[PDB]
Amino acid sequence: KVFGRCELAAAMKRHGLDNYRGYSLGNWVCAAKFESNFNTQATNRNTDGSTDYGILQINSRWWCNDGRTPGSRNLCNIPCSALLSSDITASVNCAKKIVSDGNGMNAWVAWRNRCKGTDVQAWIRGCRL
Ligand SMILES: [Br-]
Ligand SMILES: [Br-]
Ligand SMILES: [Br-]
Ligand SMILES: [Br-]
Ligand SMILES: [Br-]
Ligand SMILES: [Br-]
Ligand SMILES: [Br-]
Ligand code: NA
Repeated sequence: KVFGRCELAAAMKRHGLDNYRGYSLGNWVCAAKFESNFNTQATNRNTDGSTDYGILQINSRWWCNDGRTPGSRNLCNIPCSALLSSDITASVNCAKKIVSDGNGMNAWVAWRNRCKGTDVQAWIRGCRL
């Protein structure tokens, strides 16, 4: 599923992502834009053999099991395919664990390079919330 901008903002707010660990909703919407272009089915392989899955591009090196990343962990206790669903609950719950692990949203390289320090409230402007 490819979400609309304000549709995804509403969905993230309903799952408690707004201001989670101090990050305002626009930070999450911006990160989803540059990680996946709002597409729940996005996948990308990394150089080390792991793969990033879903709207927030969660990495199988640490967070989910895809059957093909030797040596990795599964800290969210989930099959990576669950991160590709039209329903974002699994991605949101896993993102809450990731952003709590010490480095905040710098865990998402696209957020650091394209959202951090910018006018992220622009990403929820006009939305009915
Ligand atoms: Br957009
Ligand atoms: Br594996
Ligand atoms: Br394969
Ligand atoms: Br594990
Ligand atoms: Br949803
Ligand atoms: Br932080
Ligand atoms: Br915001
Ligand atoms: Na894994």
